[PDB]
Amino acid sequence: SLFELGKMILQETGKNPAKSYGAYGCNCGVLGRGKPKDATDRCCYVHKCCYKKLTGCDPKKDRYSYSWKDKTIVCGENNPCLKELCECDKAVAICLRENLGTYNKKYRYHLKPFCKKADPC
Amino acid sequence: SLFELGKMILQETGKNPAKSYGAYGCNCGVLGRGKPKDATDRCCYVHKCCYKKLTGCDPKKDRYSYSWKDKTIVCGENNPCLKELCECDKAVAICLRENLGTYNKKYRYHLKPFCKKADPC
Ligand SMILES: [Li+]
Repeated sequence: SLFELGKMILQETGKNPAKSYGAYGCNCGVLGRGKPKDATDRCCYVHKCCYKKLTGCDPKKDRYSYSWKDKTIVCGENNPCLKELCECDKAVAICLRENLGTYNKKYRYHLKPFCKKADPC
Repeated sequence: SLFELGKMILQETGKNPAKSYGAYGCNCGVLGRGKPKDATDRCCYVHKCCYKKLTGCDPKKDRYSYSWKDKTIVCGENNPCLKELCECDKAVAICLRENLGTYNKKYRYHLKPFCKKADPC
């Protein structure tokens, strides 16, 4: 769910997930996908595609378990859809952290700017 | 769309929407709902619950017409969804203005992963 996602983002990146990734480039946020603007944006693209692959479980609503043991995210067994959901979110948290070096606040928006069409997932 | 909403917030509250409310508390902005921190946040909770009742239009993307007449938001859509959407937005802008008295600037970029579970709408 958004809950786990937001938390994982904060645990990995150390950044306020809404503030840093709630409206960033073409893919981080709640405005679907678009041609990634940079590596961080690109994490969000893969994440949104990760979500498309899920079957049945609700990526926004459905809670799942993960542990943060040794400051690494391990997705709990869950059921397959929830485990995969979790893996999607873990992936994007990790990728965002990984790409903090090129994170660029100029891609943050209030209203979403220009985004060419993303490739189909 | 976020454009009309933000315009309304500005008109009602006289504050930059993105800054003041774009990430406020547990409900204003991107992390879905959490338990409202305060009255401002609870406006945003109600707003999100309002958006849930909308059939067949998109709050994030869909433009709609409204007028600001004698400093009053007046929704002007023929389209039943866009009219209802407009009303959700008007309602939050008015609410935000109404609770400017308790606006807690420390919630402005509240860390949403701290939020407790929201009650259902
Ligand atoms: Li009114």
